[PDB]
Amino acid sequence: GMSSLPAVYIVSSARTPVGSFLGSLSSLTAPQLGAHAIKAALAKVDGLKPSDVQEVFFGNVISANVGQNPARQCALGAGLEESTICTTVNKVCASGLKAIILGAQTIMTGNADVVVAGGTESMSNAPHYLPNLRTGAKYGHQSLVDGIMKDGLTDAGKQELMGLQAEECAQDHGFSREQQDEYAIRTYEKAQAAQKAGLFDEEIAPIQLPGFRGKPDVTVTQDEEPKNLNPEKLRAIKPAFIPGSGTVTAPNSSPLNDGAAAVVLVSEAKLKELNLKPVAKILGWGDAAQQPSKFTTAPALAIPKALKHAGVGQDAIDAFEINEAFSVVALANMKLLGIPEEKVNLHGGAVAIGHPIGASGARILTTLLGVLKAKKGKLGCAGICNGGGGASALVVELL
Amino acid sequence: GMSSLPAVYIVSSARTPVGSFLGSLSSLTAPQLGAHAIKAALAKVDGLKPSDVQEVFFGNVISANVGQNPARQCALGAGLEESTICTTVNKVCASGLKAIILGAQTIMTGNADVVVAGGTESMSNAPHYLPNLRTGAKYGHQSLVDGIMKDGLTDAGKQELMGLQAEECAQDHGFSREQQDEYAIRTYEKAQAAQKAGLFDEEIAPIQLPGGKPDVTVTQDEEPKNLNPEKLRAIKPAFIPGSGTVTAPNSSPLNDGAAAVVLVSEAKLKELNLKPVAKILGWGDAAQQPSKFTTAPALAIPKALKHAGVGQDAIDAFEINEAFSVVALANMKLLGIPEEKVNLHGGAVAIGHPIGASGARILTTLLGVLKAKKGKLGCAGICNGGGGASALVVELL
Amino acid sequence: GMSSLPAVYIVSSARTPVGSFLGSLSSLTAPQLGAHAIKAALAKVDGLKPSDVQEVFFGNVISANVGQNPARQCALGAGLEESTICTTVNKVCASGLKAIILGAQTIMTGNADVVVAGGTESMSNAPHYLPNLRTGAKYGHQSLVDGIMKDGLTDAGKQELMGLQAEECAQDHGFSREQQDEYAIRTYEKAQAAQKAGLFDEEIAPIQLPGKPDVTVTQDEEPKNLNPEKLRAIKPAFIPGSGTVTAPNSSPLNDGAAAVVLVSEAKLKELNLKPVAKILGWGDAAQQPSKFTTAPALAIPKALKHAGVGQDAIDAFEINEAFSVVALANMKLLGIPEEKVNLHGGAVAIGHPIGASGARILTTLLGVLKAKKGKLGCAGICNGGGGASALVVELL
Amino acid sequence: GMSSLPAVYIVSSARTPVGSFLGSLSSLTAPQLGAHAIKAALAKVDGLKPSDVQEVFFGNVISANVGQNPARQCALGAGLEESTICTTVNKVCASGLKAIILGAQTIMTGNADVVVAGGTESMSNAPHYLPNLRTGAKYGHQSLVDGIMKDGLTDAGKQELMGLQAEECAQDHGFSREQQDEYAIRTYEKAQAAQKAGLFDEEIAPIQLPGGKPDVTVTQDEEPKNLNPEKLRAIKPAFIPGSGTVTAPNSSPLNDGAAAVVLVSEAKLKELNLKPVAKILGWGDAAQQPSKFTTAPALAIPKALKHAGVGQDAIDAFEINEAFSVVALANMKLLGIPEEKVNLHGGAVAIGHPIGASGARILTTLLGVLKAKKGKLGCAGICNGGGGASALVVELL
Ligand SMILES: CC(=O)SCCNC(=O)CCNC(=O)[C@H](O)C(C)(C)COP(=O)(O)OP(=O)(O)OC[C@H]1O[C@@H](n2cnc3c(N)ncnc32)[C@H](O)[C@@H]1OP(=O)(O)O
Ligand SMILES: CC(C)(COP(=O)(O)OP(=O)(O)OC[C@H]1O[C@@H](n2cnc3c(N)ncnc32)[C@H](O)[C@@H]1OP(=O)(O)O)[C@@H](O)C(=O)NCCC(=O)NCCS
Ligand SMILES: CC(C)(COP(=O)(O)OP(=O)(O)OC[C@H]1O[C@@H](n2cnc3c(N)ncnc32)[C@H](O)[C@@H]1OP(=O)(O)O)[C@@H](O)C(=O)NCCC(=O)NCCS
Ligand SMILES: CC(C)(COP(=O)(O)OP(=O)(O)OC[C@H]1O[C@@H](n2cnc3c(N)ncnc32)[C@H](O)[C@@H]1OP(=O)(O)O)[C@@H](O)C(=O)NCCC(=O)NCCS
Ligand SMILES: [Cl-]
Ligand SMILES: [Cl-]
Ligand SMILES: [Cl-]
Ligand SMILES: [Cl-]
Ligand SMILES: [K+]
Ligand SMILES: [K+]
Ligand SMILES: [K+]
Ligand SMILES: [K+]
Ligand SMILES: [K+]
Ligand SMILES: [K+]
Ligand SMILES: [K+]
Ligand SMILES: [K+]
Ligand SMILES: [K+]
Ligand SMILES: [K+]
Ligand SMILES: [K+]
Ligand SMILES: [K+]
Repeated sequence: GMSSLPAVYIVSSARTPVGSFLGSLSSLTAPQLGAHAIKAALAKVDGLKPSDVQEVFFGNVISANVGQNPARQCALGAGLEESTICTTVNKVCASGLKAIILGAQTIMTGNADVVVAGGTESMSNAPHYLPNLRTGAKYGHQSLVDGIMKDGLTDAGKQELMGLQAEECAQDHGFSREQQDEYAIRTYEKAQAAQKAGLFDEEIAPIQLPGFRGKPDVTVTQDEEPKNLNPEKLRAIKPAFIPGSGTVTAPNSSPLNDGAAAVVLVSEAKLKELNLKPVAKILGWGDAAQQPSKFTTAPALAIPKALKHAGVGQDAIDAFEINEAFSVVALANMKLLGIPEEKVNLHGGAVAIGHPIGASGARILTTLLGVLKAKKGKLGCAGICNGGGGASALVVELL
Repeated sequence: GMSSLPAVYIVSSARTPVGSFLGSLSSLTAPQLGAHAIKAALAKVDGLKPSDVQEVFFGNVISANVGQNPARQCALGAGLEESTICTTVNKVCASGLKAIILGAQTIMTGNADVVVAGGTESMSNAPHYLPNLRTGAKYGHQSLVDGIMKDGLTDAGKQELMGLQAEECAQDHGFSREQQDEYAIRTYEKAQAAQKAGLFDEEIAPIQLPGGKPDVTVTQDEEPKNLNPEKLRAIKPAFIPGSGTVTAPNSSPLNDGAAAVVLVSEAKLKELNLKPVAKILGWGDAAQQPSKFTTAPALAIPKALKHAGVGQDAIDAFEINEAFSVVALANMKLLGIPEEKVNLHGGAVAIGHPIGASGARILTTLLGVLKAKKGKLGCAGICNGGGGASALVVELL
Repeated sequence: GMSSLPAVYIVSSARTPVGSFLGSLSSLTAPQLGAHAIKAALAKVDGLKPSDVQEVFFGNVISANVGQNPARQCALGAGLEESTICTTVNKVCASGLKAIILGAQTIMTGNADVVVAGGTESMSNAPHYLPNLRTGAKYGHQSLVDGIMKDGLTDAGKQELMGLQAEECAQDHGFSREQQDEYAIRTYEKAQAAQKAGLFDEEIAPIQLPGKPDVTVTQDEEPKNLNPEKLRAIKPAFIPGSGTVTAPNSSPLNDGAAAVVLVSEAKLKELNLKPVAKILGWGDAAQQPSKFTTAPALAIPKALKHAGVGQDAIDAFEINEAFSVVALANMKLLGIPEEKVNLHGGAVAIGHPIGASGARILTTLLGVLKAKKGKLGCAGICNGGGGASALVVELL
Repeated sequence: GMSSLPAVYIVSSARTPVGSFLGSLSSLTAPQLGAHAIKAALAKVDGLKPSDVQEVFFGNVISANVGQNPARQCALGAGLEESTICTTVNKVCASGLKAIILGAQTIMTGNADVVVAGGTESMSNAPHYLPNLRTGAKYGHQSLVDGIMKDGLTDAGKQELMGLQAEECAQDHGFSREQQDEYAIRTYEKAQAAQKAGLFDEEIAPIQLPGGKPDVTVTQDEEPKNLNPEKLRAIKPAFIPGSGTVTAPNSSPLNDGAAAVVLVSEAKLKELNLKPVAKILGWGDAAQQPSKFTTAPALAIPKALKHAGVGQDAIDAFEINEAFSVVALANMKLLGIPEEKVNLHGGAVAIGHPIGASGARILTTLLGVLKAKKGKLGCAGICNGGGGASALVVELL
């Protein structure tokens, strides 16, 4: 259903390394990470200046203490002009991909010719909340609310952590502790393999952290999590969400993480005016939702909807990015859609790379473009579930 | 601009009363206020069921402790289906209007036929933050950050409150304390006049609060009755001691509230034979230096008029959001818009400013002004911290 | 065995009004209340200058955010000389009486001739704690600890509120909810009758809160709250459904301070002071922590034996009412008839500023002795953790 | 003097290692440290059982979050009977010594024959405070108060940290940065020499910390090893930038630790045929202007000596607590006490200053100094914030 509308081209993309929780990038705020990703993306487009960017959509979930309009801070921090229109987007884990859809639509309705879209998250710098200080609590202990748990990882209706709802997925779709563990080992191995072959080198923009008080500078170059794989330890670890007989574990779940990613989108007209070389074309997209506790399999709706919107058959896709909120999320959506694992997350997924929730929808699209390049594919599809019951998906053609 | 693209119709709108800070609505969360507006807006459309809504865009600025995806909680709380696509939008004070823009665009690209959009804010329930508990602070007094100040009212680059940058507006454009106060008095008078004549009755959906106390219905905006002109002219300034021109009476307050609009495509309007209230003619976002956000509407409003193919003179009524009295004064001066065409039922200085909601709140009020004043063409413009503004042009049908 | 040691004389006493939680006195800090009672107590001794006070012992339980040495701030706030030796004492609810014992001992060992002792508590201004901020806590909800609950009202071992162990007392010694309610009503009425008769007027030093208009606080805030039928119908407070302990038949949370002025035999003679009373003896005792409620049944006999005074020769007792059941159980255990217990009401009706109550009941006891024309009094007060303190006095 | 009061004997003492701030003992609470010291001190008395202890006085300054009656928790944690009378004492840094004085007095008035006294502090586990949650604060950032700073280290009248009032001491009595620095190096050298010679082995009760982690034993004080004379003389001042003379290396640190003594009457000493370690000869408290607390020992020490019937020249060893290097220098100047008789095994600048315990810690160390150096008469003095000091004189038997 998109072919009757103006075309939207990706002319570049970039991402930070993904840092572990309280880890390599924990000194940087979410706008600093997003600015880094936006600046790096634009630096790759010869013939396009940062001052050409008219509008920004940037995902961010746990915005507490980030300050006014995280997307605007990202844009100005990146060196974009003060004239740039900036909107922050929250569709929990789908934020980064919905931001890109919104950027594409803004080109399609004629209101921009150059848009930067993506997402950022600093889970390390998510604060705690004191909820009752204005009116007071006269007597009794109080709770300091962990903002990650409250605004990122707990389903609002059932007050269940995403991890507990992944257990519901395992039960609904018949995936044992062992199948999830072997999936996680495989995705770590793919991430380590791509890392070692240099296959993330182009998409990653290393971060230089200036030393303080004479201390040496630090360059963060690679994702922090992939090296953590220890197969023997992973198979023996205790469950994370259901004691004893739980199947979901910290090793086979996505971690908490810091990172950002950005894509640069241009209209057909701007591509011709500036004689730009496009990397990919956006073919279509789809959002879908169902029962909140079944958010884990919402991609099974979004992906067919995105393929239909793009006019592409599922069998024509050369590579899928199915975001690994949990290992069981990938396994269940592959099962429901009949997609073989050999076509899914070819450079590993968020279980091994990390899951900065506001950035991951854009992070996986950046990685998808690198997969299509390295594996000489043409058609890709990215899908990512989000807490609350939804998912977003997008189809790209590598040019 | 927009005339080459599919039409988008507003088939209804609704808003909560605007409650004062820690006031009439402080017991309700932002999604409870949002659900209330959404539900009330859909109840007005004869022939459209809540299950027909496909997608929601809802503004919300200070989202700390609201929980996962405020917009999704608004939608589910309103009785929408679990299949509904929900996104929360933050463009600070322009959030509720940008949400409506994104909703219109989603109809225009063919991805939805029925969209609900608007915004909500519970400033009363914004928490305080403890920023460094994960890594620890070994020794020394720490600080608890007020979420309203940090994420709502402080410009990130300068670390200045909006009211301090409103003083910049008064100096840049030469508006005295007296000019700002008399503006504020006039907009309170217009709000009180509209209240007494029942002109907000249609747009407001009253809220029923279960009582240890009797049961309370909140039917009115809480702020308009506070006008005391003698006290207003005598009060000390709020942001610069001694020489300041900006005061709490001539500034917008902190407030709680939500507002929603229902958007449909041309095909859906015809399939269901729905009666549209208005048509969206065009919109425009603009931005400039962050500390000059006060006059970004002087950019966004011409841009939206150009997108709509409408001349500024053909507009029958404007809503220029009153972040501060000086904001309305400065944009009227720069654009050459007479005050006789501006905020005809009062603005946010008198009505309240729940920041994530106000962009949609002013559009709901504009539709009422157009009907009451027998206007056809309306334009709403709202500035936002960080240097931005958003504006929207509508035609009353 | 005090008859062979130096005699200790009470030449005066004074207390603040006792304010309700977050109530009449909640704008004052604990040292501000303490300073008020100290200065007022000294104002009644003609011929004793505040600069004559050599040493201070002052009780205080929830000292968090009060600042360095609450007792020293009380002394300096009251106008005492910077040469004054100042120690803060925490024996939970017994702090104000143990402080008086320690002051009397410092007279007896010859290290001072003029001592001020007593207690203060501002439960209103007790803070909340954030315990793991130094090392940090990486992921998960944390707790803000109510300092009243943590440092004042919870037994350290069993980790249970005092009210829950008051339920133990009701069970162990067999006192129904009805009996506890009937005792609460009797002590409220006595407090109201002493109040209406002006019998608290001399011991209370009214507090002036400057504004816009000034506010004078003259009376205890709690006694008036009595509502017999509402009291008899309220749900329990520590065990839902079957509980016998309620907020109306328990002590409240309160703010207040109290002070007494002690001198030696020699100083009394030197400046020709008129003593109000003489300390005859004291006793501290302790037993099982959850049984703290009947620890005064050990400390009251110990104090009487130390004073060389029989239990039946006592004209009035102050048995502190941590809960109504505490007074009933100690009356039952010691064979004390209620007719000579808390004749102007007790903490259930007057309030329980925990660091001050040990001195508050002694000041009230001295007033009961004058009004009822008695000579011998004994004050006993239990404290969380399992202990109790008691003191025997003779009205001169 | 105390010649007219009954005799009070010390039959044993013991202390924990002194751990650094957030250091080797940071996992232990104040009552766990106190109970450890009490239990070890009683273990040294052959013929006295723990069930024989009748009353405890225990110092503790920053008692926030420690729970009801820290002294009672120390006593029960040590295995004392539930019949033990327990009182917690706060005279700031003098707490541990005022506690011993009160325990002696309770023996002297006949109310006990066996008393345990001392003090404890876990500065590592002092919390932060939220001061106005009960009443609320409607709008604006709030402050968390560090309990160490508020309840341990700030003069209440002037709101000055102790280290700032230490500079006053340096200016009042004319001690330069260099003199304070050379003093600190000397006391670190003395602490290290005592350590290596095992002179602390008797007084210290090592602490066993369980780990599937391997178990760790803390046997030494953590601070003495930190001496770096080069860094010390070049470090920047800690309380007055630029011109200041007081530094972190020449000040006492923040620390954890506890210490205890066991006291008996003459009758109980005879009944049980106990060999006493020492006899308490006298004591004295004194106080002056709060900001001049650094020199309050110069009143308390002569007062204690007069109470004990001992001339100053008769004393074989003094413990003058090193709240700061300048504090020991000033008191040696005022009293004419040569340094050759002061803190012979080092002081709190090198050993640590767990403030609620230091008053008892220096008496434990003093008894070791008297034995090691063939002395008979010793005097400990310790100042406290607020203007006070406490001092006590003992005879080694
Ligand atoms: C909206 C959406 O997208 S839905 C999903 C959104 N995101 C989420 O829900 C986040 C899910 N993940 C989480 O909540 C957190 O990462 C948690 C709770 C699972 C982590 O729990 P933790 O116990 O703190 O994880 P942790 O990193 O400490 O690992 C625990 C153990 O597993 C070990 N381990 C971790 N990863 C591996 C690995 N690949 N291989 C072997 N061992 C591993 C660790 O070494 C550790 O062992 P140890 O502590 O005994 O030394
Ligand atoms: C301005 C602000 C700080 C209010 O501060 P405040 O001191 O708490 O304001 P108050 O409501 O207490 O009003 C103060 C006084 O003015 C009086 N007052 C308020 N409105 C009045 C009116 N219309 N007429 C006469 N008097 C009025 C009040 O009665 C009060 O009197 P008092 O001192 O005797 O109590 C706060 O509302 C604010 O920050 N507004 C800006 C919000 C914002 O920036 N939004 C984003 C914009 S881009
Ligand atoms: C027991 C305790 C938790 C009370 O909690 P609380 O319910 O908040 O106390 P309140 O004053 O609010 O009482 C609540 C109700 O009781 C009523 N009430 C209280 N005292 C009353 C009285 N004398 N007569 C009639 N009604 C009374 C109140 O009117 C109120 O009614 P409401 O439900 O309409 O509000 C608290 O006061 C406490 O812990 N006291 C013990 C203190 C202590 O342990 N000290 C140390 C002992 S060792
Ligand atoms: C003085 C005080 C503020 C310490 O400040 P601090 O800077 O946080 O402590 P530090 O350990 O970091 O010391 C600062 C520097 O001096 C170094 N240092 C400490 N002891 C040293 C020593 N003996 N030799 C050489 N260097 C030393 C430290 O290694 C550190 O060096 P760095 O800058 O390279 O890290 C704190 O300990 C204090 O307030 N003490 C007074 C306690 C008190 O008042 N008690 C009551 C008295 S009445
Ligand atoms: Cl959703
Ligand atoms: Cl902006
Ligand atoms: Cl006890
Ligand atoms: Cl003092
Ligand atoms: K470029
Ligand atoms: K690169
Ligand atoms: K993992
Ligand atoms: K309807
Ligand atoms: K209506
Ligand atoms: K106003
Ligand atoms: K007098
Ligand atoms: K009086
Ligand atoms: K009561
Ligand atoms: K023994
Ligand atoms: K030893
Ligand atoms: K030091």
